[PDB]
Amino acid sequence: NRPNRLIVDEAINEDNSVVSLSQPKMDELQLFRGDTVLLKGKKRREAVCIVLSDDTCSDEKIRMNRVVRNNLRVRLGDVISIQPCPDVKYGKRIHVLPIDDTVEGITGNLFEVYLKPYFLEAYRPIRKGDIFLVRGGMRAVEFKVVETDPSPYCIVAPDTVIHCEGEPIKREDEEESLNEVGYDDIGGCRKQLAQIKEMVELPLRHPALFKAIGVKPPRGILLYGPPGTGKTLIARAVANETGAFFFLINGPEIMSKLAGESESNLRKAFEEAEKNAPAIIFIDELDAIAPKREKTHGEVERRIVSQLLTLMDGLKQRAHVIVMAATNRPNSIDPALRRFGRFDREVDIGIPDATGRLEILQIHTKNMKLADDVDLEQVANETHGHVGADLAALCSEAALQAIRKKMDLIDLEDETIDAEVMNSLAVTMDDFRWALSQSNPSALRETVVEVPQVTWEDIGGLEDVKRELQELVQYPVEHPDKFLKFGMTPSKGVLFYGPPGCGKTLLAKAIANECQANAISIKGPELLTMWFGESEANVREIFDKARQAAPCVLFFDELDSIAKARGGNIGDGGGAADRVINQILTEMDGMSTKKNVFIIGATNRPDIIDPAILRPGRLDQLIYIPLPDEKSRVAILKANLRKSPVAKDVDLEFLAKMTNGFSGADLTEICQRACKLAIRESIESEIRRERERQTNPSAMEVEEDDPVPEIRRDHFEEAMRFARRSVSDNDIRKYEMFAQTLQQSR
Amino acid sequence: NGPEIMSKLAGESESNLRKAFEEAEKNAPAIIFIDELDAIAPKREKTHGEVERRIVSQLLTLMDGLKQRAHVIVMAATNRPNSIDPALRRFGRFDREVDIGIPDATGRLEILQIHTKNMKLADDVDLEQVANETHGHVGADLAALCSEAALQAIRKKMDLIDLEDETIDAEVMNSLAVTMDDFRWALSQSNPSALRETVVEVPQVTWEDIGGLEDVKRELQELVQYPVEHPDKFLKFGMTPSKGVLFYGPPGCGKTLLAKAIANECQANAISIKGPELLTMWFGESEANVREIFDKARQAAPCVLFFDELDSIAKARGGNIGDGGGAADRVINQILTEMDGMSTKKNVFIIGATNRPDIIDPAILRPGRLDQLIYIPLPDEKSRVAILKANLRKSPVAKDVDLEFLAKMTNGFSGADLTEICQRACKLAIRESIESEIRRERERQTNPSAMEVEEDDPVPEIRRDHFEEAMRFARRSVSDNDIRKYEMFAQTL
Ligand SMILES: Nc1ncnc2c1ncn2[C@@H]1O[C@H](COP(=O)(O)OP(=O)(O)O)[C@@H](O)[C@H]1O
Ligand SMILES: Nc1ncnc2c1ncn2[C@@H]1O[C@H](COP(=O)(O)OP(=O)(O)O)[C@@H](O)[C@H]1O
Repeated sequence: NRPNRLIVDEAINEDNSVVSLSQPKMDELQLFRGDTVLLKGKKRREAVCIVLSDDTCSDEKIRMNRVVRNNLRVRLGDVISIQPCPDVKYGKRIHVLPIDDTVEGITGNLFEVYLKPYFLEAYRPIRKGDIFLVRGGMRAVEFKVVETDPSPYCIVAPDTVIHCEGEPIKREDEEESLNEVGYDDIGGCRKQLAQIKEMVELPLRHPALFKAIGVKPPRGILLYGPPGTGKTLIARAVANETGAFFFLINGPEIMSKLAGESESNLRKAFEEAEKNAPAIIFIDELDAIAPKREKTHGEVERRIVSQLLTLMDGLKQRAHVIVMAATNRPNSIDPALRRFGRFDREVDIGIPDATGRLEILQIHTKNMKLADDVDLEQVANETHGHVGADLAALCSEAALQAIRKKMDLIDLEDETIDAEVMNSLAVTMDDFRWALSQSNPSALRETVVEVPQVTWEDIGGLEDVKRELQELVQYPVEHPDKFLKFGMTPSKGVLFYGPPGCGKTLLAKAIANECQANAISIKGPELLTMWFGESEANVREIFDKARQAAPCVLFFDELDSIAKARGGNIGDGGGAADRVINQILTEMDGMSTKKNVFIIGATNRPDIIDPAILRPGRLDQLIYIPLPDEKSRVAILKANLRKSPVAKDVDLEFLAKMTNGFSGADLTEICQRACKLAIRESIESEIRRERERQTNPSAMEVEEDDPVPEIRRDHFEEAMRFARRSVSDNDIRKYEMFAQTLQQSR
Repeated sequence: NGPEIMSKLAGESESNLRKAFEEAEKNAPAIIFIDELDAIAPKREKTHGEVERRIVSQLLTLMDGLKQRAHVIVMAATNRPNSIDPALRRFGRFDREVDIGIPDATGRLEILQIHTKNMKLADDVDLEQVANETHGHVGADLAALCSEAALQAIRKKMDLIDLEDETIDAEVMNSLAVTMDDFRWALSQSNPSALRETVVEVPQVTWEDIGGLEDVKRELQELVQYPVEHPDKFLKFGMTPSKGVLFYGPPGCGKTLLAKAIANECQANAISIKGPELLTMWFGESEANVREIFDKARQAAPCVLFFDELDSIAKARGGNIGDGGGAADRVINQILTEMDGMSTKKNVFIIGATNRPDIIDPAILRPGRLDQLIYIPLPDEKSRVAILKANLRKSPVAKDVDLEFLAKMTNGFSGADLTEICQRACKLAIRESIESEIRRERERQTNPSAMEVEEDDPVPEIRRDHFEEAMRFARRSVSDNDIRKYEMFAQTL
């Protein structure tokens, strides 16, 4: 609704000093011809200069020299706030000096060769930060701000004095611009970047609103995650997008000094952060400054921790200075930092997923030409344990594989450096395969909290089970008020029990896929590692990962493992209690019904499990997963076979009726064996064909009609003889006896 | 401030301390406050620097000198009494100790009132529910919650319109109100509860909540109410009141509820320690923690101490008979050592509970330790009706039900066995309501009727249908053989 809130669009006058008009809008403005109009955009950088060299284009979209997009803006669709401020003072003059492309060739004076013919009767109505193109030649070189005799911008005049003593530089300014791009330079942390925005934008952008009222903003943010996850980059991207000053402090440069100087170095940053407010102070690898008392041995190492704490509390008066720190885990630092007023907030950056990895690949390979057969969707699927930098390395390594393999001797002496070889060259899929398979040792071994991809259709039958799951997990999230109305408290646990390989691990993922919630999976070997290592504290950490990622689902399987280890089913003299389930119960009981955290347990030996875990407020509800029926068997056959060429004379309906009691595991083994037979036959045929005509005196014979394009009935018939049942009737008798003895077993 | 002293050198630190003491003396009557005392004076085992030990002695000398001069008083704040040196806890330096503990529902509500004064609220606040749902939070947490809830609404509106309308003024600034939905969002999303340790407070359960059991109520009031109310009567005669009681019986009969009903009747603090804590102490070989518990009770008098799953340790090692070892362990010995060395005047009562008295060590049943035993039997018909009414006094229900018919239809049941039936019936009703509502909303959306509202709550209350359906799964829990064993133990005495 703001009248001067209008889009900006393409421009044709290669001189940036021109700014457009819109006669219907000029009638709204007081736009006069002369020196300057203040056209205001983002980040406070403007393009202020002479005006009215337009009205060639339509209205509602001001024509502004495209070079004032990288500056003052980012892209199209933006909006300008054009308001005249002509008649600026006439100081001495504005700086003259190039930046990047002038040292390349004759330099002379850098003013009187190429730039002099442009400050003619248009004597630079400008604003420091306006960047453009001006030359007396190839017509592509920048003109940047270096000096400022008058603080506000002016209109130059002859007879002045200029010193091109300055030297053209690198893209310090371009790096600053890349940082300014910010949100469009990262991927895989969509949630974590939205939480920060809503947390810091309001204090920084409109501090007056917070001044007018008494409310408490944040003064400490802590980001913990594995290395190489783009944390300092996030801080720079957030500081630049809001225009707030950014100061960087690193740990090693504070612990590599002498005592007094080291302490005093930490007080200059705060002093050079309050005189540039609103500003941000960023400290990385805080673990190198303030670790726990276990790793803090020495007196001077404590004089530097108390100094930091007393400095943090000196900001309660000032609400426009914010501190963000980075580390790996939160328990690696003194808890005194984690307090109310020092580092209250927390953020888990985490690890990207297929979508985030694909986004990172896209950004990293933007200028990297890729000819063909580069999907980048597959690549994101085989990268399990890669973070940030690693992918970048990948993108470089493959590129090297492109040139190192064949350009090894071509580029030695035949030619000098040229672009027709660099641009003409491309990157293929084989380079990516060699780079990923050969020299990519992932640096990750931690747990993963992300939504899976398994859908309901992958599982067969069990409609009642799915209905029950929806009633338990899905209903409360949508109708909390209905649950409250009847004075009800929903359950927070469920236990699966049944024979092995009947489809219990898939349900925990399908439910999360439908609910759009993260899931965490824990195996029995981890529980045995805790039992033998006698480290039950890790359990707390596990639950901590189920509290900061809500809503989510927590899955425990092979729960009987510990009860199996010590003696048989009954075990040794000792009862059914141990030192690892006690902690699980303790953590379960000390948890609120809110936060939407669900827990699922799986096992195949219900009898041995501690009866104290099925009390109310614990895994109260029990579900019996049975062996699939013939109709379910054909469903599982279709599910497994859908992702292979398996058109055949035989029919899966024929196979299912022959099977009797086959578990789901057996039905994912027939296909594997049949495909193995088919691929062996194909390989043998290929080798014999490739060998015969060349070993024979036949120079050239061509025939490639695929001998094995699909899985035929013969392969399935051969495979059917190599597979049988993998369970005994006695187990089914035990399961049904337990399913009935629950009658009055409470 | 502790760190401000540790962030300097010896001369500067031990000059500021002295100067502060002189300044406090000059402006008498004055007060000195110290925080983060652990950062200054922890136990010597954790101190290595010679300067660190040279900064504690100065404080001791100043504290000793204070007694001679002026009216200055000194107050210090610490996280736990044991975290600091024991030389400060003497006669003349820090003789007096105090605990702050944690606020209760009333305290949380009061803090919300304090922090909501100048803020504008709607009619949907109902801070009582928030206080009930606010478990573990403290004052800072509540202030943060209030600020976050305000910022939710403020950021929603501000980001939407008035960035361009006009320079924000007081009228629009204060025009905005707050709604309970923002509170619920701030509570569910931001829930960094900073409390996971023990708790001490007066419970809310009352005798009316319990079903029947009048004789045990009479037998309980005599043990607790009479000594506190009438000591001179005991003094006139020669008896000294006992300080322990043990409940033995089958599970699901309300043993846990009596220990809190007594406290609610007498308005006394209550503490409950569960069996998992005992097993955690056993495996960790940490019997010292026990002592701390009693100290808390000693400082929370009048109070009641509760222990359940007391037979858990004996069950763990071997079965009822156990392994080769006897009936003793590492924790019960400490409990006896603490009980024997306790004064009667502190009026700290002790309650234990179990369902397998056969394997409890007899040493705890000796005179002076849990000498009075009470048996909690299975609820009867007249009791069962009361339990049903008590559990159903919170939910809306129809009138076709025949509660007495259900009560008589049940035999050998437990209190929980009826609460589970009520929960199952409520689940059936909620599922029916959800299905009906979703089907209704889905059917007419295809029919483009702008106005079609036959709004009737499909099933406000439940009938005999759901209760009889749940009766199919409603079945006995405790075996008759177990009841016979309990009776045999109750007769062989
Ligand atoms: N209903 C089913 N649909 C599809 N696959 C199944 C089904 N039941 C079992 N499976 C197969 O069994 C494997 C998973 O076994 P799982 O059920 O986790 O064993 P357990 O029950 O011992 O945990 C999967 O590879 C899957 O192919
Ligand atoms: N006499 C009773 N009056 C009210 N509720 C009861 C009664 N007996 C059992 N309950 C129900 O049982 C549940 C708690 O059982 P509890 O008495 O704690 O087990 P135990 O007796 O094994 O310690 C409560 O939800 C309570 O409503």
